[PDB]
Amino acid sequence: QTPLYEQHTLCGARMVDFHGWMMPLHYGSQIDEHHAVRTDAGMFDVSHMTIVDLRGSRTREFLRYLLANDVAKLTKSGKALYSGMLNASGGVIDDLIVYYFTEDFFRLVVNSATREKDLSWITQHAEPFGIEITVRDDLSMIAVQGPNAQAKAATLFNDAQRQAVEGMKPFFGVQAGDLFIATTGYTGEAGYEIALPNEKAADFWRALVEAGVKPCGLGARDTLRLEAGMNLYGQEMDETISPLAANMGWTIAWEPADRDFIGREALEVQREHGTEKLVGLVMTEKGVLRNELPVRFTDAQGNQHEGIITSGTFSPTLGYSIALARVPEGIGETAIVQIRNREMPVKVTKPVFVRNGKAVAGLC
Repeated sequence: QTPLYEQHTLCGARMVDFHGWMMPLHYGSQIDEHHAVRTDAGMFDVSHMTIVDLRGSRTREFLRYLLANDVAKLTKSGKALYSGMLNASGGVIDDLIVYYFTEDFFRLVVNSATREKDLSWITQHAEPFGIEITVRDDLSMIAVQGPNAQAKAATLFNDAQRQAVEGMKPFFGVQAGDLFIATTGYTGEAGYEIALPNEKAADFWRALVEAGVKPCGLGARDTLRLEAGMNLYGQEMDETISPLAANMGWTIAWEPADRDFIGREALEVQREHGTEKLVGLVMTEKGVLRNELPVRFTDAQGNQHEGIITSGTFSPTLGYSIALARVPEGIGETAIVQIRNREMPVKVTKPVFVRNGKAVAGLC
């Protein structure tokens, strides 16, 4: 149970189960919550996330072996990156954000659904490197997102905290007293994620409401992230799916070739052979694209292919249905899905739809 539970109820939360946590689906209007993030500021309780602190002189070394992105690229203190964590078959165990603070101190953030699997795996592979693993269940976290999010949050910062984040670029995190403030998010907008002691969380939440930040629930969390082309573990990938087939190729640090990491050789073979690809689908016709719907097309050579929707939704920003889908190579400009017992052509696009309050160029 989140430390924010009482504040959620006071904010009119309609609760659902989220991987064992009672969490707000919305607070009266998931559509308004979505539009708040796109145009002003909304916030999400992400205390269901697990923050894992890693300590030890070999921490960077460990993570260069654990992760498929390369934390050697984190050279400025506080810098973060996004990475897959792969099994030996090159499938995805999870995705995550990792922060570098010092050579003796990095931090990972992972989801509730995969927490115990990840912890077991991290623990197992950490042992020979002598890494001390500390789970930060003493911290809650709030994501404040939207074009006015940083400004509104910053009204609550003290002078030292303002100074710490002044000019801070994306994908950095910094500790300033009780607040860990990071320029991260799951929305396609600017914002912060802010971690702080459980016992401080409720008051900080209330202060943020007063600062003009709208409480936003899981429903908007999902429409926002899918519009932004951001993956959801279990849907866009899982242990059976290569990152190359989940639009995560860009996160694979192939060079330097001499960096060993788990999944490396399987991944190299997958790259050599080719994989399926994650694309976007747009359906302007009335109806909603659903998870697991088949996607059919014929390639130029006449081979009939079937992919699958990984995540679908009705886009509040665009006003029509969108989806991420995993499809065989060779797809064209359109494909077919079944809607109301009939074939429905859909437009095939890049796996991203909205960033910074606006439809991406291919959609306007």
